[PDB]
Amino acid sequence: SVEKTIRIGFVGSLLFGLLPRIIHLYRQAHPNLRIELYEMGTKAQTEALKEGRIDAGFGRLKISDPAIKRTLLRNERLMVAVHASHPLNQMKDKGVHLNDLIDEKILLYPSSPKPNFSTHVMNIFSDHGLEPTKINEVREVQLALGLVAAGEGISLVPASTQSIQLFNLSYVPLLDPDAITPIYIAVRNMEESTYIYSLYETIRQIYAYEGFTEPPNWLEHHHH
Amino acid sequence: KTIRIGFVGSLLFGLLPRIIHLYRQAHPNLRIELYEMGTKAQTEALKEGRIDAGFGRLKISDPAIKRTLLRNERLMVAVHASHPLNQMKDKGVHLNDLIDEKILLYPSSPKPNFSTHVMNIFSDHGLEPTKINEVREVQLALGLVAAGEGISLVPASTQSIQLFNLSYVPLLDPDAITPIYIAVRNMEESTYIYSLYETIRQIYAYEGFTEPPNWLEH
Ligand code: NA
Repeated sequence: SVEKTIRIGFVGSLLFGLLPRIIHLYRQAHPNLRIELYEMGTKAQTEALKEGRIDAGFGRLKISDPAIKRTLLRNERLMVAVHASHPLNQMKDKGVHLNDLIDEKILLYPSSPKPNFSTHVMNIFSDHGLEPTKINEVREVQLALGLVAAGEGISLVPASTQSIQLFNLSYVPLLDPDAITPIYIAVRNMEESTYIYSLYETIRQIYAYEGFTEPPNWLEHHHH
Repeated sequence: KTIRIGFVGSLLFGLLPRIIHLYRQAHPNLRIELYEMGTKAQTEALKEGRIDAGFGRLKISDPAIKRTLLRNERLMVAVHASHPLNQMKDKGVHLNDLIDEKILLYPSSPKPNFSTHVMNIFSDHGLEPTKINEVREVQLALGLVAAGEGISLVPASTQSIQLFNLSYVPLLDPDAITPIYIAVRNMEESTYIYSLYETIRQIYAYEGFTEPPNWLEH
């Protein structure tokens, strides 16, 4: 039965955060439902939603398209991943600011088409008249972390990346209040299905276990 | 003043980064270029002079290449916290305990690869898991295991990734392992590569690993 299927797209690195918990609870509440999961970048999720290849997309930025709509789930703090012997690691307990990083070799990611996660990272530098002088782009966050640990530079990464711990890799807090990164759930620009409204309530439940406080105008409910 | 090193991505969770870092610090005049690539690509790149050393998990013999086994890394089973296999002591389980589970193999790139190696270890003992799905890379398998979708066989160094309600269970079969090799051109005798060998030896000595006679020495 094609009607009893829900297909979900997601950026791969979100598996380091709350997404697996959400999927686990969703499956527990829906043993009847065939749930299919597809890794894809935020840009690619738009075309997949428009074409009906997926029904909801977990992404890391807003890319405006009239066929799609979205809800901001939350913002994650950014950390600076450094080698433990880097001078910046002496500020591990308290943190650093974006302006401390301008002359460092920074590893951006992913390498998938623009805009992507790295676009916002470069924007927050520009927003404050900061011009990083040494940038390299790598394939994905786990490669960036391994390179940092090998001595290749530093990288700005979501806080949930701390699920990965490597010898002599250290995560330093980034103190600028706008040094954060968004998580969105995107769907077709139409009324959500029963199954998608059910996914929204699963997210609400997981976020409540995590102690987050939701605004009034957050995830929409079904109306008459 | 430039050495080029190729490596399979999974090795970033183990000792390779600290090896490269110690090597880097001992050679301030040398440029280190690191390239993520599979074993097939490493072999051809070595032959053509595009990389100088390759780190991988597969040894197919080639007359133009010399490979040295660094160590055998243990395999483990990634399972969800409440899984019955996660109830079986601080001892472990055997491969034959896994045959009726949904197993997540990876990567989905061209073979030979880690999935064919895993399936070979099963077939080596007349075990034929029927509930198999192939995914892109290790993080996808782990995330799906944490989501409750199945189990996955992974290298021990994968424990660098820790996810909510994901547990790693030891395997008891002696051949439940995955090797790590360094590959160079069979001709090779560069001082920079001999020094790379020295660095591997130092770190392994500190870990207390590999002590066969003339291992990377001459
Ligand atoms: Na289900």
